[PDB]
Amino acid sequence: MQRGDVIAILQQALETNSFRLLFQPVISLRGDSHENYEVLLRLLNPQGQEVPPAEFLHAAKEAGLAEKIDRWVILNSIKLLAEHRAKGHQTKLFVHLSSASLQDPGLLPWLGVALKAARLPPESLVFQISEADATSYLKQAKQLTQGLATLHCQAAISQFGCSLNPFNALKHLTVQFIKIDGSFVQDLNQVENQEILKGLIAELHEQQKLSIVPFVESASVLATLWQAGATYIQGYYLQGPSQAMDYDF
Amino acid sequence: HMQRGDVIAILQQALETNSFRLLFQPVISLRGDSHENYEVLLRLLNPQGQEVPPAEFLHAAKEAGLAEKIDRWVILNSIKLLAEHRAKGHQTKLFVHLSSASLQDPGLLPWLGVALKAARLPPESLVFQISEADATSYLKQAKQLTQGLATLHCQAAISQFGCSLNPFNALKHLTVQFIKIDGSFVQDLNQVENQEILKGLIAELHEQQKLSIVPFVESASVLATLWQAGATYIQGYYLQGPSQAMDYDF
Ligand SMILES: [Mg+2]
Ligand SMILES: [Mg+2]
Ligand SMILES: [Mg+2]
Ligand code: NA
Ligand code: NA
Repeated sequence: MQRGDVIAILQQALETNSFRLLFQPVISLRGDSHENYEVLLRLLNPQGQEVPPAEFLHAAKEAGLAEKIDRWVILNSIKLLAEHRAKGHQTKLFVHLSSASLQDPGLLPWLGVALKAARLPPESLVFQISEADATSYLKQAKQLTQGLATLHCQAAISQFGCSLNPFNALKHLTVQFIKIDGSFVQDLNQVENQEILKGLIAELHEQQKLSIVPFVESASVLATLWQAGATYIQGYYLQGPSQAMDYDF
Repeated sequence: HMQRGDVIAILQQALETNSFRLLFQPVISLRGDSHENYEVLLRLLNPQGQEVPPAEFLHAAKEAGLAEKIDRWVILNSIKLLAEHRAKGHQTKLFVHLSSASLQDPGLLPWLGVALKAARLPPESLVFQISEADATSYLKQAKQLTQGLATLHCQAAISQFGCSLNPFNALKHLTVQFIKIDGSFVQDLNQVENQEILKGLIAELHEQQKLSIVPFVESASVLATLWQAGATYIQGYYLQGPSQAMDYDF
């Protein structure tokens, strides 16, 4: 019961609408009152056991289902936002887009329709694409990001800073948030890493981006990142992924 | 609380109370190999019994200078489990991850010899798995570590292989028997092009005398493609996901 054909389990989670959505809050250090949450996707097998994320994420690609799962995630997110601005909550969701989605001319038209249906507050959704993907497909990244702006969505680049000249890719994109890569967060006891981190963050602030620094695993890491100038932070010390959007912002 | 905490503090205490959990994911032979082979994976529960996401505690470890201590905990507990799983007809081999902090520590190798001296394991019971990026950043220490492992009758693997500028260059200077191909090569295998690249890569690994391991077998169609390509070993949830027990039927 810790095995299965993940490609078939995915084909059917889709058909029973049975993925599980999790939410990991993004914490504002500089006065953002939104309830920002990153959306994460989980999958259970028929026997109710969780399939390792790396495995079903790789399955989804092996099956050519990435884009179709993105649409399920987007529609269910749109749903939840509609149901959450129901109360006072200023919820904002960070939703991942696969490379397959990025390369797809059809995403934008499709999205415009769904958003119209839902009638959500503007700037309710942020689409997050990896640095590697934006860099592979700069032209499509450029097209997609301008498009989102017309729809009153925002964009984020994640795993930022690992490429040789990472700020170049940002030249023609419309992106408000930049989530720095996890590697920058390691061993900040070494003054040199504090400086690398600090200059990355300052360079981002200089290009007028909002920095998001992940993997805050204790209060000292949090304090260090606050001093370094981080706009937002995320990590288990604040809250790990949860099935509910119940974080006290 | 239920789903938050200071993971650095949790790690420091987990180390002291031995309350990490080891899981095992079978590495499965297509070329007969006698062994039960398992990859060792580390899990962590918070004090309230809820699982801390591995990426979060692996980062916490690096943030607190605890990576090598965690590796040593895993090694000792892996040695322990092997000696016990020997209590049966199980010719088990374990793949154990080494962090870049361990790879860099010249203290590692003599410490390893003491750990092994005490446990009386069959030779070639442990394979130490280093990522390509780590091996490539620290090639001198990887050369030294891997020659040393052979002296200790251990083996070595490079994982996420095939992503660096010239992947086969690093291999010239290391003592490594297993090569675990990066998952990037296992995508879109639907496409004949990607099948041929993978097939070629595996063939080249064979030429260079390495045993290839291909991860992310997520269905029969993927297994089917990999079979054809002559992979020495495979791994994935379609065969068996990580489990708390070494009870796969090889
Ligand atoms: Mg299938
Ligand atoms: Mg996250
Ligand atoms: Mg594994
Ligand atoms: Na945008
Ligand atoms: Na700082």
